[PDB]
Amino acid sequence: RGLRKEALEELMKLLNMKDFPYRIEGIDISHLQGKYTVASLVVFEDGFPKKGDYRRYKIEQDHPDDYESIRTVVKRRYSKHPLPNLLFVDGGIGQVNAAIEALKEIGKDCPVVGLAKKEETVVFENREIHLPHDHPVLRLLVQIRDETHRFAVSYHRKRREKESLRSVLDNVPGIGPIRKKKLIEHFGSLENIRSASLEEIARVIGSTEIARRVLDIL
Ligand SMILES: [Mn+2]
Ligand SMILES: [Mn+2]
Repeated sequence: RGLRKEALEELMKLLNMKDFPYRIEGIDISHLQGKYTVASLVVFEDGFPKKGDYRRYKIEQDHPDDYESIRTVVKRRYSKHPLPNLLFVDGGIGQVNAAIEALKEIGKDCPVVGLAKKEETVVFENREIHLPHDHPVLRLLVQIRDETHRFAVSYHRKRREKESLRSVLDNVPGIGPIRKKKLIEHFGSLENIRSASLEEIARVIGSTEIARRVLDIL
């Protein structure tokens, strides 16, 4: 279910865009403490996700610095790729102006729009725009935000699924680390292990007795 053409036209009007927002690129900045910030970039082409074109950028740093992270990704990405019709940033006035300053710095020009993180406030050209809750343009920006969040969050469902599975396996009395790891590597997640027969789980670890305790905990 895409961004409605009518709402895209209303966005164009709200932002005083010359061109229709045919290509919209959206950025989320998320930080892993003591490791790096991951920027996730989504792409909409006439209101539908263009999943092949989705990208991430990593900024190595122990502590977050979201405005610097945005500045870095704008510069890295748009020194190689063409500008879209519109850039969306998951954040407020600070994150938007960071994107704009970075674009100036590389001699490029593209409209940038944000939605403030807490409220559903639209941010554009150093101003907040407070639309009514049901306003079509707000609903459209929330959709972009929801997809940008979904893609950001997928950066490790795998390692999170495995951690979640382990968390549950830790409640199985007397399984021990080696068999625990065997189950995690074979199944990968709770969804998979919960789909499995007693006989499969028992084959993975070499013990039906323990496999029964696994099923008990699930
Ligand atoms: Mn169309
Ligand atoms: Mn988010």
